[PDB]
Amino acid sequence: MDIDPYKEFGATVELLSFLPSDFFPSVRDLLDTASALYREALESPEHCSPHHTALRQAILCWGELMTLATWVGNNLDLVVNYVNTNMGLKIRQLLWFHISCLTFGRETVLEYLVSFGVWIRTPPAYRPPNAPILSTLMDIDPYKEFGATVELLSFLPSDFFPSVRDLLDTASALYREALESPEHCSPHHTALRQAILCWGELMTLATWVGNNLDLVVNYVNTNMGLKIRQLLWFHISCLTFGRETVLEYLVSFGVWIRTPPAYRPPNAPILST
Amino acid sequence: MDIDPYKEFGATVELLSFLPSDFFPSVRDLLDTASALYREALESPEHCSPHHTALRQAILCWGELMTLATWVGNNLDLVVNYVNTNMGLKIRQLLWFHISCLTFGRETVLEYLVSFGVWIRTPPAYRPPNAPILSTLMDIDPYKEFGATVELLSFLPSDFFPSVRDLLDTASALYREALESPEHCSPHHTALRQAILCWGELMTLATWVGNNLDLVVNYVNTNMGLKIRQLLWFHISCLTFGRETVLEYLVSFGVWIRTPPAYRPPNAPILST
Amino acid sequence: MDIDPYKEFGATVELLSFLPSDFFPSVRDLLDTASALYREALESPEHCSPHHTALRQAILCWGELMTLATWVGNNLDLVVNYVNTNMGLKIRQLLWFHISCLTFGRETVLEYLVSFGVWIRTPPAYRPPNAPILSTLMDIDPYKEFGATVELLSFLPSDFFPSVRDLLDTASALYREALESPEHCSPHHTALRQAILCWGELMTLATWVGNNLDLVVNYVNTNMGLKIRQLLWFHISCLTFGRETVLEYLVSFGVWIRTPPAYRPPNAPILST
Amino acid sequence: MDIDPYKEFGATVELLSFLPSDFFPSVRDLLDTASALYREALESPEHCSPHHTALRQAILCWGELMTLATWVGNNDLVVNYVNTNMGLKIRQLLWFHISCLTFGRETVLEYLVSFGVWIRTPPAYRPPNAPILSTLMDIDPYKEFGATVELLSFLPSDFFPSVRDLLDTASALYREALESPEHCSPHHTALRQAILCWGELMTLATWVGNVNYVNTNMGLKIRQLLWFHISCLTFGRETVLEYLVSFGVWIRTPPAYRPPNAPILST
Repeated sequence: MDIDPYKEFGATVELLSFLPSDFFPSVRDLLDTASALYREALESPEHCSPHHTALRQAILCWGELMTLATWVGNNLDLVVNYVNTNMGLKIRQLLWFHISCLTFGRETVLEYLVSFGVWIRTPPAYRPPNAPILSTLMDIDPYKEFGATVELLSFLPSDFFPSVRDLLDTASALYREALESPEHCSPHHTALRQAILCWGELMTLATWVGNNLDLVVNYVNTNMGLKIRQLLWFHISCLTFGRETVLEYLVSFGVWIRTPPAYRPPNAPILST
Repeated sequence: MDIDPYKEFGATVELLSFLPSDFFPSVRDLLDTASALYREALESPEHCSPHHTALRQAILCWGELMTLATWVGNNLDLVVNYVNTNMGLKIRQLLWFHISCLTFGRETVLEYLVSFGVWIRTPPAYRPPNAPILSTLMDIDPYKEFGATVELLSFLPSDFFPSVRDLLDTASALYREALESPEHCSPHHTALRQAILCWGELMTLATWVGNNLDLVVNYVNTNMGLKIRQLLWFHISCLTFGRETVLEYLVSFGVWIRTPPAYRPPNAPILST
Repeated sequence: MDIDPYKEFGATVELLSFLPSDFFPSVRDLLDTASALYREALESPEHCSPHHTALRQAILCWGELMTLATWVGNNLDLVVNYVNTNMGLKIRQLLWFHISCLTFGRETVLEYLVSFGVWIRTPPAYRPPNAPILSTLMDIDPYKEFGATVELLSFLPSDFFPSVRDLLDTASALYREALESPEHCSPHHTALRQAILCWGELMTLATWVGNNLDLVVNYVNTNMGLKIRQLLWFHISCLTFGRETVLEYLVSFGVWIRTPPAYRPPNAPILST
Repeated sequence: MDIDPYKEFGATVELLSFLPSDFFPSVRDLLDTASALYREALESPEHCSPHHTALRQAILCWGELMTLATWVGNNDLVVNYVNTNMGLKIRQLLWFHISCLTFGRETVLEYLVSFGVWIRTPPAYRPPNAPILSTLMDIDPYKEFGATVELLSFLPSDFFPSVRDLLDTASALYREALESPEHCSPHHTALRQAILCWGELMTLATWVGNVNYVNTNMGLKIRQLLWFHISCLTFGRETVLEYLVSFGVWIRTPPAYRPPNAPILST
């Protein structure tokens, strides 16, 4: 799947390439800006916007990118300036786009990307002195806006969830025409596009540790692979079975696992359509 | 042309990849099932369904794949277990899909491919014991449903028909947006998609004989190439000129060939738009 | 951008590949035909047709292809028979398509390309003697139909205009879905599709001089690169800012350049959205 | 930008090439005819005609040519060059506008055709009387437009762009009407004459260079004329006239009693 993170919001990757690489603030400057203004809505049990759904996933994706980044530094700073060049640059553009579309409006940021493009394409002998400005003058749960918890997702066994290869094959076989659509179509589609993109960022970083500096691939499939297996399984199943069905299946299969085998139905529950 | 055999029926190739490779019955088990239930409608002079059109072509494609398979065995069983691995697997999925969509309904088989996908993605420690089942509890003429015969197509000379390169170039230049469409659009489009796919299966098999074991390419252009040249010419011309025009052109050019040259119009008939 | 020159007119490149390479007349025979019939409308200050817009650009593109062709012959006839084989063949098909669609109607030329395809696919033993015929029995300004001149575009400094890389990046980031559309959508889109295609023809020819016979790339960025930078800048800006705004900006920035710095506003004018 | 001095008046250069070069009266004879008949109108604050406007710039252009010619004779070989090249084109322009003021414009255009028939006739059949036209001074260049020389005298010499930069602004904005066969304004008529007056001034200066003090005496006067008519076409006449008032208050104010930025002409 070639999924654009900006396509459902009316932008593309090449449209945000109009701003230079050093236009964007640091991740600390942007994560402080989100918590200064949207910390009560980014931790709300509501969707509230597609921009809030896409911002919650990018905040959790950077934490998993930085969990792997410090772990390689303990178990081999050459790893961390590669993250700031490749993965952290994509995080900074994605954080900047959603924070400023919340602050200023999505049409305003799309008008501004065009206006800054005309300004930066001007040669410096004819460029105006003032650039265009956009001025109008935190622990997140990935499942909370969908009615679940990390506690309810871990209520099921660790080895219950299918492989990350089988889930990306399922999303490609069933939702490739909608995950690559320029529409939102659901909050499940928004949270699933970011999960597919974030797994590509970690799989880019994990093979870079493997080629340059192979114990890291076992670690990412234990901690970050299990978290992406539950995240892919949750949103795929809520698309094909419904969100209320998957929430009741989590407490049906969970109590069935806890029940002694002599006093439960003999076969495991399953979701079927 | 990248044509999917399942795209007009609401499926794809990656959706039928949910079932494993050894899920599908043998070709003998599936050809007996079609003759046990649909032998009077697969030999009817009617379309009756897009599933019947697509099933008639797959039955004739397997006969031409097995005509070439035994001929290489006489004129070099290493050839026949390559057919069972590559071409015969694609035949078994295609026979299974149309026979079961006729038997059970097309929406039922599409629901079943999803339900079997959830079951096979489950790890075996948590998988239910009973898999999903789909249970609800022969000489074909390729031209007969279109009003022609093999006898009427051979009424024209052998070297009249254009090359297979020129006909695939014509279908690409004129019908690529409709042959790759997810619609049916005609019974001519259904029978033409299978002919383009079947020529790719024979051209895959014929170069495999050429690389591994070059007399085979002369044989496929004599017997199977002439049959695919008339099949491509018939459906392309019926799309651009109309089916009733091509049926009258076959008896106009055919009798003109038989007539002595002193008593016919001096130039050959042609189809023009 | 993969732009087809014929896609907005209902044809494609593979549809005009039905005619052989030596079907098309020479460029002298086609440029004389355009001046014999359409010289007063190809020099008019009007659009008059999408066929007239596309024909004006192809005439100017051949002049810039032949300006570079004779300049290499003075500053290294092996260069000029490469132009007649590769770039001049594309010019001859493009000149033939628009001149005959003006003369005979666009639906007539599209019917004729199919009818000639049936005739040329026929083997010569069965081919009729008479082929299908299409018979019904000059200095251009690129900006004149848009309200500007070459004199008004050179009223701005030479180094004002952005690089040809930045302008093709801007058209890709903002108009790729419409420049590759099968619609016309504007006379600005028609004149911009031909400019992107013509720069590819000159960049193909300029590296062929560089590989086979590197002073030529400096020459094309002085004469032909400056002309394509103003042409790309004009049509991109008229799409995002409006045509009347860019025409007033050309006389605002032009007089501001001429004004002494003590008696003008201190910063250069800019276009902003 | 090639401007025909007679295209807005119904003639061409090729139509006035029917008359020979020695047909035309001397500049002194033509300026006396203008002074005796048209002086209260050629020194009037009115336009009164497009012929009066074109005649005012032609009298003022000959004075700048004679000021340039009498200087380079002090620093008579050049006066035989002025009378052969620049004095001849002034004499055609002075004759044409005096005669279209005296006899009317359609009489002079008809007289040009009739003199061509006479001059093309072989001399055995050409009548002895040539056809003749019988049946009927300190000028300010800005006075007909509401301005004066004194009103524009406050703008410093570095206010104005180059003559090249002013001829490009005229060609990039107004070439379609400066080469038109219409009048379109009195600002277009005066602009046509000033571009041709600079062309006569420049060919004299490049000839005597085979010296460019003309860029502080005559090029400065051309630059204000080129600026005033371009600006009055761009911004309007009343916008330029009230800008010249407000710029003069600013430039008469000493430093430390004025804002450090001059007024800008726009909007």
